Amino acid sequence: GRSLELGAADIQDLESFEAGRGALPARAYLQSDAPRLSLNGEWQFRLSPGSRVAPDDGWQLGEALNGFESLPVPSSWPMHGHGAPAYTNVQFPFAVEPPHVPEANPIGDHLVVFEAGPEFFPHALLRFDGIESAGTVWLNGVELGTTRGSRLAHEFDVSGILEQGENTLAVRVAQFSAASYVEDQDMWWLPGIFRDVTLQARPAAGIDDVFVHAGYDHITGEGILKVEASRGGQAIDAVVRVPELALELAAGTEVRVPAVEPWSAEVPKLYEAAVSAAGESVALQIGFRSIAIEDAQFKVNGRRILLRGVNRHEHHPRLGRVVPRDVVEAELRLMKQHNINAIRTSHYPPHPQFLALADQLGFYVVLECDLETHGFESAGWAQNPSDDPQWEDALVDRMRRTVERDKNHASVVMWSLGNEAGTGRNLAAMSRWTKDRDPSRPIHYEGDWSSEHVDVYSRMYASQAETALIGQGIEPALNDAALDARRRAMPFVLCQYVHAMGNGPGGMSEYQALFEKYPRLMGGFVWEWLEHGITVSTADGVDHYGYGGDFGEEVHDGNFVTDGLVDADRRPRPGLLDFKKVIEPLRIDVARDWTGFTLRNGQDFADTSAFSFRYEVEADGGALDGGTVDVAPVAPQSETVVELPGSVAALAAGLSDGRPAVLTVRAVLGADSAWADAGHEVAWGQSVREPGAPVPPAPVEPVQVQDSELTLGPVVFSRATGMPTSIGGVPVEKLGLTLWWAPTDNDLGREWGGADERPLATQWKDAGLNRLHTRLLGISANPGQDGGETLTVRTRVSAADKQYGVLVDYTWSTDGETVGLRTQVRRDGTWVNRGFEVEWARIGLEFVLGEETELVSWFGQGPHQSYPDTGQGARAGWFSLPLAKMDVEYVRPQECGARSGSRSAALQLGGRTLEICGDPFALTVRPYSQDVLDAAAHRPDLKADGRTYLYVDHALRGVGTAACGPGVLEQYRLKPRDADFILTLKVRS
Amino acid sequence: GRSLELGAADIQDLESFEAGRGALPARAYLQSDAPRLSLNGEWQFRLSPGSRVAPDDGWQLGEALNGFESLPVPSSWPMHGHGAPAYTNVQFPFAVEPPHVPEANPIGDHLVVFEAGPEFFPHALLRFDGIESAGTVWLNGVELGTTRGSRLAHEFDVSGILEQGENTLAVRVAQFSAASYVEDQDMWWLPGIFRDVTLQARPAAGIDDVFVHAGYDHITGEGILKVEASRGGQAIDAVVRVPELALELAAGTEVRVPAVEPWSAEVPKLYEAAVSAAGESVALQIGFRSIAIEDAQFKVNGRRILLRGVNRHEHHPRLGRVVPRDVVEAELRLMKQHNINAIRTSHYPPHPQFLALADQLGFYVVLECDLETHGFESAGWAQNPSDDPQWEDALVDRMRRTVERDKNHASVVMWSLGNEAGTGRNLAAMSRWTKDRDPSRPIHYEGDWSSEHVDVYSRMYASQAETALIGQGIEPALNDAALDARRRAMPFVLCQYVHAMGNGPGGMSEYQALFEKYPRLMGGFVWEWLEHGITVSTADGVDHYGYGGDFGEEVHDGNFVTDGLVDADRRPRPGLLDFKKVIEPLRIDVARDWTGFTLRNGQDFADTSAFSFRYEVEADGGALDGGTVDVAPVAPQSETVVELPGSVAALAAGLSDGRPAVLTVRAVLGADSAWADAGHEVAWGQSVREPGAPVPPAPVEPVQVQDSELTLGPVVFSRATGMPTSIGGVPVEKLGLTLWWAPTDNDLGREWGGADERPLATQWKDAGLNRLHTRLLGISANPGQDGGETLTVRTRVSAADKQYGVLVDYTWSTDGETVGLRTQVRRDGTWVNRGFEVEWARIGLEFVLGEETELVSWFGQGPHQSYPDTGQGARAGWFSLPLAKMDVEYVRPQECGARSGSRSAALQLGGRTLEICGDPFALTVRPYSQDVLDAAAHRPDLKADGRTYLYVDHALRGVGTAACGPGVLEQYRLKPRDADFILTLKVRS
Ligand SMILES: OC[C@H]1O[C@@H](O[C@@H]2[C@@H](CO)O[C@](O)(CO)[C@H]2O)[C@H](O)[C@@H](O)[C@H]1O
Ligand SMILES: OC[C@H]1O[C@@H](O[C@@H]2[C@@H](CO)O[C@](O)(CO)[C@H]2O)[C@H](O)[C@@H](O)[C@H]1O
Ligand SMILES: OC[C@H]1O[C@@H](O[C@@H]2[C@@H](CO)O[C@](O)(CO)[C@H]2O)[C@H](O)[C@@H](O)[C@H]1O
Ligand code: NA
Repeated sequence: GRSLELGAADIQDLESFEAGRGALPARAYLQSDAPRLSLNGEWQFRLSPGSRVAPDDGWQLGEALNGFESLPVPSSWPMHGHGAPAYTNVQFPFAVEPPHVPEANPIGDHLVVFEAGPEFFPHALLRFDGIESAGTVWLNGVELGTTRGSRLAHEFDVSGILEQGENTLAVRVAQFSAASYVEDQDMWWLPGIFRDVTLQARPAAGIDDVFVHAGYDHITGEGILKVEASRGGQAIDAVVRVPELALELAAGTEVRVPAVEPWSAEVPKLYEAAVSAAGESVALQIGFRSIAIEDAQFKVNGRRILLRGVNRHEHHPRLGRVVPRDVVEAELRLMKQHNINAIRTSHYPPHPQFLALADQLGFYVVLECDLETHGFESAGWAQNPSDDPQWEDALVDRMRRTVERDKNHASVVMWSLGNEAGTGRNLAAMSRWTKDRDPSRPIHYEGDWSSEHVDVYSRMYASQAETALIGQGIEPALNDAALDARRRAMPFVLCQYVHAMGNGPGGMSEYQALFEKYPRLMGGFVWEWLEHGITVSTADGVDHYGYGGDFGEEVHDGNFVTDGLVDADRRPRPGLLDFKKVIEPLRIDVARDWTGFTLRNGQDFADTSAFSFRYEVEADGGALDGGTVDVAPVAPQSETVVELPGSVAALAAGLSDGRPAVLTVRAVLGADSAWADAGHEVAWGQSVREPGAPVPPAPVEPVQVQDSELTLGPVVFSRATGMPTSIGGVPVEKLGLTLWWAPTDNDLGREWGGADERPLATQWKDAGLNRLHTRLLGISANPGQDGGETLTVRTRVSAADKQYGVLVDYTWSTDGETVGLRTQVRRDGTWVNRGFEVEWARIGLEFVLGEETELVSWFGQGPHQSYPDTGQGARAGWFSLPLAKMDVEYVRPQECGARSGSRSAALQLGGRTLEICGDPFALTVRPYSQDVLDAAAHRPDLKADGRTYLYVDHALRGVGTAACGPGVLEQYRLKPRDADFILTLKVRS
Repeated sequence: GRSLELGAADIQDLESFEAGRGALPARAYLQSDAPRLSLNGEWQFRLSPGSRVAPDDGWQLGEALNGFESLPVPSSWPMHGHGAPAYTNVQFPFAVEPPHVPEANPIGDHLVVFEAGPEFFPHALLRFDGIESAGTVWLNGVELGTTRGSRLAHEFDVSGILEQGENTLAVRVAQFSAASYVEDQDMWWLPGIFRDVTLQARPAAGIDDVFVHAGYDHITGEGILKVEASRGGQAIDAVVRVPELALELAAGTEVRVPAVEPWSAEVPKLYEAAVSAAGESVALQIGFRSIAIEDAQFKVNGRRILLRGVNRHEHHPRLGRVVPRDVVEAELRLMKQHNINAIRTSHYPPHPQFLALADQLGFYVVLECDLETHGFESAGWAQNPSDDPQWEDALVDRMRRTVERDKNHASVVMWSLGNEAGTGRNLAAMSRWTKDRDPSRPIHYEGDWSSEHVDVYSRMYASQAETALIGQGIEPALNDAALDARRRAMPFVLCQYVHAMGNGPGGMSEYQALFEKYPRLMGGFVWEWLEHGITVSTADGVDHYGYGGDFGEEVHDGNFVTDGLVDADRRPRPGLLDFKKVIEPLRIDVARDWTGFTLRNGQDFADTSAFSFRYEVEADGGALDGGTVDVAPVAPQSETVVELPGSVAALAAGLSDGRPAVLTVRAVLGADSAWADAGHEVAWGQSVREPGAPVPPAPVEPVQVQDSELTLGPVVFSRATGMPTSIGGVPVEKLGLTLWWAPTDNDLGREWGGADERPLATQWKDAGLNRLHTRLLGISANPGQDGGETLTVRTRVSAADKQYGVLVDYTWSTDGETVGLRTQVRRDGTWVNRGFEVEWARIGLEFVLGEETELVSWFGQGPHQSYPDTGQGARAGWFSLPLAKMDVEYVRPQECGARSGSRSAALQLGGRTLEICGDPFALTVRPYSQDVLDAAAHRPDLKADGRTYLYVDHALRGVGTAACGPGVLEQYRLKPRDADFILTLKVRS
């Protein structure tokens, strides 16, 4: 007998390999004077759990709809209480059997009534700029068609279906479809109509598409202009006017403009233009720039550029894939404020409004097609859509719509086929189509390392070492001599590098030095701009970001989606502050004698005339001198030495020895720009006169012995433990050696290579570093000075079930006012476990104080955190912060907040102040212990316990980027060693 | 200056390598007529966290004691609210730096006042039978000495210190000491005075020690008797009387008793004897037996024996290491009731009272010395006390006290040097001392595989395969020809095997067959007798067992201490019921034609005269015939064929075909024994006439089609899912294929060997077997019979992110009364993941019923659970249990309760009854889902949800012993395959 199952037809369509049906030809997104009506607003919405249960109750007619409630459109509907967001990284959340879909498939029925006036007749269309993942569209009950390609635009002719007056638009949206198999980006799965819905009139004698060709001849200064215009796919008579250039020309003819000012990210010159036919006029912004690959270099307007980039997803912590325009504008301004000049639209085209902002503010853009089949990799790429002939039309269509929509924007300097889609016939077809359609932009795609169908060689997270070999052109050959010759002639880009998850990223400086040294290196794009945190509100009302698994997912990838330089609300992480410094476009090297500074202009086109150069000398008491210096403009890629005013050097020469003083030279905007105000800091450099080494106090005070306690000046010691119980009145609950920290996200990633691929966090756990214990060996007093004495406490630190340890000796000294503490660490037995060497996170001390800290001040680096392979943006100076603001609000709490390179510190314990001095140490102050920090999965898990946890580290490990990419570089690793270091302590009430 | 730390002297003593000081010579535990006073009772107790804080406040004088509270003695003090028990398996809970102790070291001060009458003067002693781990003893403020060796006895002379009238006994007990390094058994760390404290008078002209030598000459039947007696270490004139043997002899002379009845575990003949001098008489029980190794066989009284053994720890779920005598007696009786004949005192000497019970009830005992340095293995045995000359005196002393205390007991047939202590000089010294002192008992020690200093070759958890090679004497040679020749001449024992943790142990039968086949194989001792569960009581008042980590331990090993054949309260696990059958001492093979049975006497000394042989024929209606048969006694190791009464065969011949009937033949005690009552079952065998295969119902009923539902007889199907929603009125919430079960403890252990060492539980998790999903492919009806039709539902089962799946087709048939269900499974793509083949736990169905089940009945195997490599004790029959009693109360909930080999089943869902028939299937019924079972860490985590979860399995995996030892044997593994199987269903209201 026949079939008896329900919904076979809906499901047959969802499983289709075809692109959408019924849509108009793909075209550019154009600003037109044609009437248009946004249908955005409050729609009606009904959710069904699958296609077999989705009602076929004539709901498209909008009459007697039961089960519908209001929903804003555009929206990601799980951000509004309908289902829940779900995060997977690589793994598909459904069985991998393309093109088939699971039974649990949220079906969202959307409906809106609207009014169409006579200006939309006789011809109009409906435009949808994004539907995830499969839409079926009805107007007044007549099926317009379907949509495939979730971040791509679709237009439907409504001529003869749209009626004057009231109309009813209905859209059935399936979360999962065959397209889901090619939309496996590392991000939240979020169904919805998440971009604009527009009704546009199409008057007769209008303009459907426009293709701007605006080249630049850097030898003559000429612009090369051709503006194509078409209607129904045929070239049409149109007039092109560019008033600023005194130009009137016909569409379709190439002309040479005698002297144009060229467009670049540094100088994003745009000329306002209009293309007009009888019934319609289109407004354009034209930036003249030519892109070329020459001598294995990526060049714009005749010059090799340096990409200073980020990977930009579209995410909002409360609206999902809907990013309000005001947030877009602000975040692009924030990027420019941190010296970013390039953006990759990972991994799909952005909102169409994005490109004009990129044109205007100035970014080199890698516009990527909506294609990613990452989940097929684990099966050896079996059934990969990228190589399956049945998917060719679907994938070419994705590329076509990507290219057509954005082809007029100067800011787009590369087209990208997709991301992590393997290699295959359909990728080659997408490349062939793009090269024929638009030869003016090189093609990018990292998935095929042979680079057979691209114009640049692209890699993700290649090590600093391999990048140096590539920059010199000495990487190993491809097996195919012809392909090897082609790839060696290509410039090289890191489409993703220095993974910015949690504490980090480390190793940015070593990449950047290579970028500057080797012309073949185009630069790199950080993974990634933002964390995809989703706001969650508790009963108390306290908000925190959630991540994978916080929404009930059966399969998920945890906090791997919170991996950005800013949080979901665009608050910078420390890594962004470091990144801005690393990529700063000018290098300022201040002379040790304070007589001047060397200034290198790292820009590619602009000189230094936009910048005001300012100097300031700061000391303990505050600013001693400051001013501005006149710098004759320095050409791009040129260098000069600038004399500073004689007062600065003279000031340096007059400082008594050991008095600390910091000279800072800054390059700030002389005037407001489109992205920041005058005085915004772009680059800086410093020369420091360091404070003298701290003088051990004279051991003049003796030790008082008592039954259970010992006193030495202001320090009171427990006689049973040997550690101090109070010092200057401030209670000390515990003092001991530390070798471990609460693992970062990087420490949770695998150290690939060698026989040991355990994450460092696991190595540490296996080794017992998280659970150290101390045995007291002895306490003795020894002859000091003029009757005084030192107190030596000998301990051994180890962990249960381990034979290795470190002997630790504390030697205390005091003159009644200052406390001298020498600490001496010595290995006892080999620190090897499970057959591998144990590494340390740190060599330091943990003071646990029985009172709360309100304020932390220090002299060293700041204001933000710094670790051995980070902190580039932390500058030398004097800093003071409330305790709450020493912490870093990572979504998963982890080690953070250390201030490396500190020379002195003051903790304000209410009425008293504790001072620490010493040779350079790292400083951390927290109101909770390391075990609470490690145990915490979200920030509300952190609770202050009334104490102060003070960490003084003589040595620190780097943080690296091991969550994805290289671990800590050799020079920053911390292997077990012997070590001795001195501190002074003082309590000033 | 001098030291300033506190408690250095106490700690210096705890770190001492010496044995105890001040104690009398080690001697036997003897029953004497000398006056004795137990000091057991309510003592006063004070706990301090370490030696540096333990008061030196003159507390030993018992006057003005502050901070003391009542505590029972004997006790493990963490079982009474003072600190907490802590469980570690191998790892030490302190840093490994012998002989040093951690700062956190519970110090327990014990004190008791008592009255000593004139019968304890002039000479008396104080006896301590166990202190964990280091005791210091004062009497009336005078230091008697110290104790080392936590499960060993110490006696102190109190002559001249004990006063007539009131006395004050004070004992300072440290949990940790240098001895802790040699007491690293896999068990709870439990400090305390955990065995008897006795005041014993020592009258003049008494007897301090006695050494019984009672040999047996199996050729002549003669006993060989010599009883040594000494005082102050010198041989003394004593008289030895043995009334039953008409003997009066002098101590110290060897005599030949003409005809003794020899002692064995099977026939534990004991002769009452008394050794007496003028001032003291000692009562003895003498069992005559000679032990010998001959022709690579372990022999007793001239014959090779088979050890049917368990490893017996001393544990009580509420008293710790204190085992009440009534529990000891009951558990030994329970052992005999399950055919056990041998006990290893893992891994220390037991309570001294244990040995006379072993003598009397009849066990071959391996008495092990208190020595285990397991925690040194992870460092390559660096610093192992067993090879460190500084520990020689400590370790010889442990062996000396072990041997001296128990040397008079016939039940001790082997001395063991210790457990998991590596190899070393001190072990060799312990062996040398023992061989010189007592050559009558072979020496055992598994730690040194070369067997250089032992008389038997011992291994733990050697595979069934390696055991078969050893039994044939073809294992590989040692590199030292001399040592190889010695070891090849040795018999072989598995001191630990078939690890009994959780569901299991599997593979017992394959070991046992080898034991019977190969004389060199002595048998084996199961690890272990009991689970060390500790009772925990919640606010509700519900008790459950806790394990490692349930008491706040920083380092622990979880539920690896709950790994026994009985729970902590001695309730049998299914593995014990299986074990009893596996080791049954008689083999009964019932003839297929029911005319008789073959009977092999597997005993070593006894014939079959103790046994009554009974038969019974059972059918659906109940017993059809039964009686007793007279078996002329069968000699040990002999065989005969016993005719059954003609009525039984005649009954068999008269059964209509397909009618099920079970013939059972049982060997029960003819009369009460010391360990069970008459009628206790010892062995059994069965012959079954199986029920006919179930007849598919005639497909005479058609399918009614409806908008959303389908009806076929009494089955109602959801049209959207294809699965039934009710059947006979009972609601069905879900039906689907299962391939996975909630991992057992064995499934959580590593499959050593191959490139894949992930535990099967992890293999499953990585593969998605725990999270299967089903896609509906189609539903169609097809021509049945006389207008009826079948309904076929086609599905595919897979998991998210996986390409492999199984196609499943359900074909339904009904004649209105019975429902026929054919299920057909077919692999689609290779079930490979992470580069390794995925194995299945099962091929079955899960019915989730929307109503509760009160009663489960079946015909198959029972009453207890059975899996492919277990269930030996489950016999064929008809069974019925309430739902609660289908479950197995393992401490960590896990897969359990399957009844393999079922042919029919009836679930009573209140007023209705669901019947299932089919070819052999496994049956499981639960009131909670598999995910709740897996998630649960303790039994209170299980919660009934109102449903019934019914599992019908066409195939099951074995359970093995992978938690420690071999995994599932090849023949019981379940690799992916195609499969088809049929069921019938019927609801009788
Ligand atoms: O956050 C990781 C980002 O990097 C890439 O994904 C990573 C791949 C690259 O082959 O390596 C892993 O670490 C393996 O799991 C991936 O996470 C993606 O291109 C980015 O979209 C993003 O996921
Ligand atoms: O419950 C395990 C029992 O077996 C032995 O310990 C195991 C050793 C044998 O070398 O192998 C391990 O599985 C490794 O961890 C141990 O658990 C002990 O002899 C027994 O006392 C007991 O622990
Ligand atoms: O503690 C005295 C013991 O005497 C033992 O036997 C004598 C010892 C004394 O050196 O040496 C022997 O040869 C035994 O090895 C005997 O002559 C007793 O057997 C012990 O029980 C005990 O009495
Ligand atoms: Na165990």
